[PDB]
Amino acid sequence: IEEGKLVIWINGDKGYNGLAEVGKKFEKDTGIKVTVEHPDKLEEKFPQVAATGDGPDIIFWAHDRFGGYAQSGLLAEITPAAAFQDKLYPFTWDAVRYNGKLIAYPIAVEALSLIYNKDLLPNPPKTWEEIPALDKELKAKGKSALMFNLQEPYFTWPLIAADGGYAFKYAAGKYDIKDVGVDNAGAKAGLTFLVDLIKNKHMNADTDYSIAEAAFNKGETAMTINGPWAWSNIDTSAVNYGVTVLPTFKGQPSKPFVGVLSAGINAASPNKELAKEFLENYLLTDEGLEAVNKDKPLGAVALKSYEEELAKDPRIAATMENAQKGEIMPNIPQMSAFWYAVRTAVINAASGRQTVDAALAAAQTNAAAEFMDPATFTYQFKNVRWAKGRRETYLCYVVKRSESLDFGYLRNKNGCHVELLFLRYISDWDLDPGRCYRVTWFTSWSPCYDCARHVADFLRGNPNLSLRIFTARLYFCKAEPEGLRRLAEAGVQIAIMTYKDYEYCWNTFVENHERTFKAWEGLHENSVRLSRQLRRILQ
Ligand SMILES: [Zn+2]
Repeated sequence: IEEGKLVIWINGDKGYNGLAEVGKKFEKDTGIKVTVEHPDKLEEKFPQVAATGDGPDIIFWAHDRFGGYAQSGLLAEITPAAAFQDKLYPFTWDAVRYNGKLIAYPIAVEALSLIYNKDLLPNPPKTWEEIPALDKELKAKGKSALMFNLQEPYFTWPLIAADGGYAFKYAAGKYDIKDVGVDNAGAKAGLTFLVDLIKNKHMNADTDYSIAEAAFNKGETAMTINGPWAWSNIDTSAVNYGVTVLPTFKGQPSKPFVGVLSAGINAASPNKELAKEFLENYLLTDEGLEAVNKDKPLGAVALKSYEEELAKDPRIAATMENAQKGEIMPNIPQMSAFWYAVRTAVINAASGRQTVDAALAAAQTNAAAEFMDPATFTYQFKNVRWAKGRRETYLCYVVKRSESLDFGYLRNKNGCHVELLFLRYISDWDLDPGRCYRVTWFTSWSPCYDCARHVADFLRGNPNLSLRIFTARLYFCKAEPEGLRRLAEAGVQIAIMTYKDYEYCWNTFVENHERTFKAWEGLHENSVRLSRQLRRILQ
């Protein structure tokens, strides 16, 4: 990493040459030259390169991604003048706020919008309730009213959320993972409305992005719900269209997910102050943002002054309108669990393979935080002698891919050893045999021969899956060691919980009320002791 010299990383699809011209104006007036680069998979590269105290001085990406960057401590905290804060829209500053502090500068704004055909529809509907009524009109001319990407949440969510559905309630500079508004009466209202639209075949419920794009661009469908990314195509489709506010369900506006292109400063950078000078006084100006926008469109922007001028275009104005009506994309990691838990729910509510409340309750509880009790964890996970006394096995689980997540814990119910429960839990959970998943366990006791047997069978039956098990203690009552040898030859990686593992569990699956991990006496000794026994068993 250089000094007296800025290096900036922006994605290839966003207009870099304009930013480089801005960087040239900076160099001209300053003498500090800046290099604008657009490398490949930079959202991946940067997290690696930054950890070594390297990489660019500034990083441009969607604000959602910057959460994991902030958690890894790769982004410097910024404290810009309350007078400068005002230059931009207040809601854009909440997108760059992680754990009650600012890690980035807001730049641009993306959000969904209602795209309608000006010929077929001179006057688009202001409500979702008009859509069936208007659908049956155009149905008579061999046309459809509305078609969009029904298969995926990002697109379907705005209708769901309009009556007060939400992902995680934003407390104040913070989301709590414990609370989720997925199964709320309003989400049920919006979702049921969607289900009614697909029941009457106002739209097929098989629809995807490509089908809806083909439909609208060839003049078949009057309205589609989509983003600036898709504007250029429709421009070259020769279709006369307009972009406007999403329709209002139950009188309340629909809530897309606002994305926010943001510039963030690498915490490893010595040039932090240089970066701030450049971003504030050069980039975030009418002049700088205009020069950037010329190279490639930014859509709506955070800077009020330039955003009034860009608002002279009603499309961009509509984007911004829907953004302010919408809700900031949460940057927290449990969002991984949100998507995957919603994605599959709406589909099952769409086909009708389950009911609305069933799908939404399933999704509600799947993407939501249940954290243990501290004393329960402390009592159940102790690896000592005389711990043969404790009765019911506990199991903390993480479902990985690393890509996506789901966390939780299970205990012995009526019958049903926890391993069998877990198998039942994940089995209900569909899976793509094309894709690969990585499951990690943390258990009180080991598995039992039966539990062992079944799990090994399950692993053989699902060769896409890979399992690793961290266990505090080994259970018996000849039998169980073999059972563990099956699991061995089955390709399961079995290990005993070391201190680092206890720390991990303590900071992951347990509600500690922000208390550190206190090692109880004889932890390491028993750990290596059980390790000797385990290594003796497996070999
Ligand atoms: Zn068992």
